Amino acid sequence: GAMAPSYRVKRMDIAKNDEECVVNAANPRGLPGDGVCKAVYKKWPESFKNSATPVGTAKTVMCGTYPVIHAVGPNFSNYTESEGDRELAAAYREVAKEVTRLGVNSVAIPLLSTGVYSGGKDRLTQSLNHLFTAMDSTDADVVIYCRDKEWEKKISEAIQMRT
Ligand SMILES: Cc1ccc(N)nc1
Repeated sequence: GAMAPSYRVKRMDIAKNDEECVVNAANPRGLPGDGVCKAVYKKWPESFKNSATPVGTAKTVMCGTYPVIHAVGPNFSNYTESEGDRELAAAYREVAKEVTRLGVNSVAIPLLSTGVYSGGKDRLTQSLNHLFTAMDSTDADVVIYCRDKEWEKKISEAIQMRT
């Protein structure tokens, strides 16, 4: 575990992370994809061997000794708000199980279902609150990665609010 488990947020490419493992915002088929998934495929292509997994689950594949946790959030274009909310919560619970099993002291994590799976809605708060519900009982240092300057400020505010 980390000495004093924390949450942080950085605005940069998660492929440049300084953590002991990474969470990919994966598709269910283990395809290279777009956004985070494309950056992760470029950086860790070996981790896409047999990475296909259903919605609401996470599957870890090693790139050398570096763990890539493929977490499949729902595409809100296809799911109802209710069913999508349940699957998005479940994906993060499976990430917390993997992070714990791996025994890492730190993890880099994107906000699942906030980009091309958002069904064109702002899901910062919904996705971040499911991340906290899952990760709060873990003792890894969590570093959240985002692209957008306004999102960085809002995520930083949400973290600071609860400290
Ligand atoms: C949110 C986001 C988008 C791309 C990337 N490489 N990391 C994080």
